[PDB]
Amino acid sequence: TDSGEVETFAFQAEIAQLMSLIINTFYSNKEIFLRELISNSSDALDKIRYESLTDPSKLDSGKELYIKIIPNKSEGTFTIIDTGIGMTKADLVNNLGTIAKSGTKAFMEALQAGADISMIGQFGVGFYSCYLVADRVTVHSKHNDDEQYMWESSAGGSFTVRTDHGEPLGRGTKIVLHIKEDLAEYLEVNKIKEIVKKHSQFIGYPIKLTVEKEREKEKKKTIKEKYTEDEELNKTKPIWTRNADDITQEEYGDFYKSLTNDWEDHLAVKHFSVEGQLEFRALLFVPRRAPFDLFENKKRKNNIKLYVRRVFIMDNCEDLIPEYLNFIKGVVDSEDLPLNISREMLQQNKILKVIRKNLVKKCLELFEELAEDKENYKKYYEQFSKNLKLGIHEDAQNRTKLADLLRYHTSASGDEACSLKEYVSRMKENQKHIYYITGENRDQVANSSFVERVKKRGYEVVYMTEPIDEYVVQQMREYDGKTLVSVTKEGLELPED
Amino acid sequence: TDSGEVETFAFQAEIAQLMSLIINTFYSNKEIFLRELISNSSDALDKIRYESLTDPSKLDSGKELYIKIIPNKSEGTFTIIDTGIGMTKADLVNNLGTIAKSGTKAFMEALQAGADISMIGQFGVGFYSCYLVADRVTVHSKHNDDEQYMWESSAGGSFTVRTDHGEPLGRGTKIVLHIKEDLAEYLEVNKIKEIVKKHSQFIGYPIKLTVEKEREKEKKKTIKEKYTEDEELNKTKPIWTRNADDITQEEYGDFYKSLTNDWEDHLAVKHFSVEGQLEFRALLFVPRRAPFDLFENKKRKNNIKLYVRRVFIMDNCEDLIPEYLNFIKGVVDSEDLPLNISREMLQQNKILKVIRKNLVKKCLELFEELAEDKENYKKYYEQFSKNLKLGIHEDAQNRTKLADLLRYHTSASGDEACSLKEYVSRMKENQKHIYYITGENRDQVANSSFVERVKKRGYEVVYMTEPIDEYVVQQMREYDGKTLVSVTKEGLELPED
Ligand SMILES: Nc1ncnc2c1ncn2[C@@H]1O[C@H](COP(=O)(O)OP(=O)(O)OP(=O)(O)O)[C@@H](O)[C@H]1O
Ligand SMILES: Nc1ncnc2c1ncn2[C@@H]1O[C@H](COP(=O)(O)OP(=O)(O)OP(=O)(O)O)[C@@H](O)[C@H]1O
Ligand SMILES: [Mg+2]
Ligand SMILES: [Mg+2]
Repeated sequence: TDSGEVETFAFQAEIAQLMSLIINTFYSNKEIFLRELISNSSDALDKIRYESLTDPSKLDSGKELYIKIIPNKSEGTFTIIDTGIGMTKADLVNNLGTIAKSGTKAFMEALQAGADISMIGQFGVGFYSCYLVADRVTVHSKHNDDEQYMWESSAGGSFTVRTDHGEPLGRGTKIVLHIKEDLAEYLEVNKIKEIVKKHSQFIGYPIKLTVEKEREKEKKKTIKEKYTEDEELNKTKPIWTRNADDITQEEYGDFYKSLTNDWEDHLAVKHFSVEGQLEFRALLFVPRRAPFDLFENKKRKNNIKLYVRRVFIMDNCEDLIPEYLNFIKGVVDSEDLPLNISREMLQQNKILKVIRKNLVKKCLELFEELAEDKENYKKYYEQFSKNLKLGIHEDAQNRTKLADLLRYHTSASGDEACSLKEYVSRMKENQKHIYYITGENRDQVANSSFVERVKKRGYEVVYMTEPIDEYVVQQMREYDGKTLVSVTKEGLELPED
Repeated sequence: TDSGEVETFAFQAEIAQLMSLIINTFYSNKEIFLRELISNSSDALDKIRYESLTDPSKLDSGKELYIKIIPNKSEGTFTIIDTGIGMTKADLVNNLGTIAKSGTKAFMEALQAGADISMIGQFGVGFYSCYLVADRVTVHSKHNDDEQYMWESSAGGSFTVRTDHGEPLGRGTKIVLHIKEDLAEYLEVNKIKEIVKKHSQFIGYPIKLTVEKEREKEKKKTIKEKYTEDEELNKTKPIWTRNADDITQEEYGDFYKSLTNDWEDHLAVKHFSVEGQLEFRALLFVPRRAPFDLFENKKRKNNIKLYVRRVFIMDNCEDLIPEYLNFIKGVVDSEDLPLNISREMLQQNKILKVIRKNLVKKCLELFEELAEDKENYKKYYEQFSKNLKLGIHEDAQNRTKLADLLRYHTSASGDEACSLKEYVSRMKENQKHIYYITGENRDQVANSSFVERVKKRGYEVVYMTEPIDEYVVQQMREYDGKTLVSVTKEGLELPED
């Protein structure tokens, strides 16, 4: 025989190193624990909502659904308040006290038909990002079924649970974090506000931020802090989920204002969706003014923001759009892109290319859609005439539509530009090829002898100065079945009757 | 307190979901699988080299140390054989059969006196990255003291091992793969060569991509190919690990031609090294000509590459160098950066900023070196004058240190370049003004007669290469206590002694 003895062994994971690996290696910034906590709190809230819509018996005690963020400056304790499904004994024993395990996955195993709910917690190791900002963790939990219970662990290798005997919650869970002394600056209200606004702006619930009212016992000026900022910043309701049919202008104009900090509305809207293998909506808006980052060539563009399940992920627009279309500002909202471990970067680049093709087709069709208004189209040309020419220089698929998009200054139209098809409209039978010229200004070449021969009869010539167009004439070799003729392609042209 | 009784349970880790996460979530692309195997082979080679250094009597089992790669399109298998330290049964089960447990860390901590040896690998997850494309893995190994075994797994949460009776390897390990039938393009020779060239270029051990066939011998009917040769595999030794004095001009030229694609030599070189709390080595190059894609600056900033422990990581320069250093080419090789689990991104950035400032200072030091050679300095300035004024507008911190480093073709300098630094030798006692004219490029506005009064003094009007000089003179308002003057500024003032 060759190999008679056979032995088998199961895979084991050395624990002690593993939580260290999870804490200090996976996540780029320490600005991420709050997002994870808000995510699984929202998951529990959606669990409550779904199990309550079918049966109101489950929804007892507090009907209102909300999330409270409580930073305690005096003690450094970070308190999180949610009113979700809560925990049980087995829940805290298994679903949180063991790595590589998530409750949502086991929840889908019971709901296998018509699950019209959007959860975010699939991976199962996103809870431990809290150890990045704290030394010890405290979880207050109370199910609608079982009692109140304590989760406590800080040593990394052991945990403690005990039956609660303190204030009762009745419904929901409460998260308490012992923030680290060195990184105590996270307790600043402004920092928390900015992190919430950036990473989880549209979670979809009331984020009240009802921080504890710091009691300060005593014509006289009144006190200024009746309550902390329970405004509609963390409570911003707009999720843009409404269908496009009933959508009006001003509300999405203010939506664009909020997205890009702009004071004015946008220029055009392309609200649509693509289904099948890659299901997603999208909101593309045309910025009104040119981008001033021309000097800063390789600034990381934030024009398009990618949202996965109503959660901001990445703003790297460079791999998401062709560079000749790197000025459109808007939002893409997919729902099935497979995210990596950090929920920060994508994995499938061919999916990105498919989205690229769909987006460019739709937005170039939009370019056609806005072409019917002369004033807005001349504004668009004057503002971003370069990008179409860059595409015509170095894009191959849609050169025809881009060529149709261009307009050009001519003779009989004055200083108003005209499309290449306009000259075809006034084309004469005896001429078999389009005449054009290269010149810095219209009038200087108008008197030039290179077209003075044909000026006696009053023909029309394309006037062309911007150097991209100096180099693009090779790119389009024939439009509408007629080759281009210049005073340099063949010299002084001689059109004869 | 004595209110709620406490109970403690040990931590647990779920196995199957953990490896599903490892396989499908960590690494962005599937090509990385080869790099981890190459790194582990280099690890084994370094281990056996150190064992030889402390005791050379035990290398009788094998003398040459190399990495041998044997692809096979016919069987769809991948083979990597190396002659490093090897495995043992306990090491087998407790390192390959254990997640996140690295024997490299154990060996590295076991010995401390020999800090010279540089080791790569501290996490215990890279070896399982080979499951990205391989449906089955079989590993052969034998120690200098242990017998021959194999380790076979199929990612099914179970593995088996037994004794060996096949081909007796003298020393080292052996990797056998069976890749997916739809990924056979990664068995192609050219693709493997490209990947090896990009990633593991400077490992420092022979990699012999060789598959040799016997050829029959006989009229002009048929002729086939013989074998696969090392496509410049490990023929480029690490330059930075060698002292600067021992590297001469042709070595730098060849290295620059290899790193880039340009047929030309380097315009200038600057090699330096920094030690202490932050230890790294760097190499800098300046091209002999302006970039061919200077007009097409849309290409992302990948000019400077980074290699921690002789492995490429990333060429994103938005955090490594300021953008007005666009044309610099080179490689930075550190030793102690905190790599994440993907080994593509870095978390802490203060090190990045200090490296940036050190590199800026070193680049300015190289700048000074070229200033002595007037002709080469003039050539480089007329080649790359734009980024200087760009940085002058941006870098307020280095504005003064760059202020004295510009030659200038001026009104009375002609083709010869006169510098404001050389000018200070020829100020009169009353002169407190600097004469120039800004614009997009050389223009006829310079022939204005606003400096007729100063024309008796023969003071010199400077030409400005690019429009940012309009903002540059808005950034530098006064040089070493001397004011400014021009047609654009005031036309003509009347300061006199
Ligand atoms: N209201 C809640 N707040 C926080 N955690 C909760 C809440 N309700 C349930 N949980 C627990 O959160 C833990 C969830 O997920 P884990 O952190 O395990 O998954 P993730 O996909 O890695 O991250 P996350 O779910 O946090 O987005 C689950 O095991 C679930 O039991
Ligand atoms: N080809 C090999 N040569 C030598 N040791 C090896 C080899 N393959 C695996 N090992 C050993 O088994 C353990 C496996 O490593 P893994 O590849 O699991 O982590 P690493 O090699 O330690 O680090 P990383 O993979 O993160 O770079 C390693 O730490 C190394 O000690
Ligand atoms: Mg979770
Ligand atoms: Mg390794």
